[PDB]
Amino acid sequence: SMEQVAMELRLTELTRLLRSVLDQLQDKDPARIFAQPVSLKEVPDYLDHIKHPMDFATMRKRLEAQGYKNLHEFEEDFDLIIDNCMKYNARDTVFYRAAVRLRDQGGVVLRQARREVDSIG
Repeated sequence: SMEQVAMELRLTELTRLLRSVLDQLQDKDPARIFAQPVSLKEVPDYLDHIKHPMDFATMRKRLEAQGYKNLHEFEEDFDLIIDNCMKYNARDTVFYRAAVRLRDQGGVVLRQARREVDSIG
């Protein structure tokens, strides 16, 4: 149908905007602490601690499958990255500190993306 096409073009355009958002958020992690999943070879007990792991590579796979239907879903996954880290790692660690800086800096980027999504429909 013409409606299913128009909806697909809306999803494609959301995917384009989310791809730019993801690139901007990932620049706020220059150390690449959040780039890939926590290794279960190197942290074999991780899943006993963290029930829903997340990382930027896993978000990028979901994105390119047009697996995010709205910004809320995408923010959910970003928030898991931060929140998982802040639970697993102690406050006095490079990991925790990197998450706090990512959260703080990403907030700005996400604030305007929410406006661009509401604005462009």
